[PDB]
Amino acid sequence: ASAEPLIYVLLVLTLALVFLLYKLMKWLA
Amino acid sequence: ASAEPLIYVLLVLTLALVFLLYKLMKWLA
Repeated sequence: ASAEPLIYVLLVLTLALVFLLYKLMKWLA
Repeated sequence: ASAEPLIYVLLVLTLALVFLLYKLMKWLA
C-alpha cells in the first residue's frame, strides 16, 4: 500500500474540474 | 438563479486539487 495511486486519482479529478470549466465557459459565453 | 456562482465553486475546488497535488509531490519526493 502506498500513496502512488493518488497520482492517477488527482490527475483525473483535476481533469474533471477542467472539463466542467470548459462547459461553464460555453454556457456563460 | 444562474450558473455564475459556479465560477467560484470550480475555482476553489480546482485549487483544492492543486493543493493536494502539492502535498502528494512532497510525500513522494
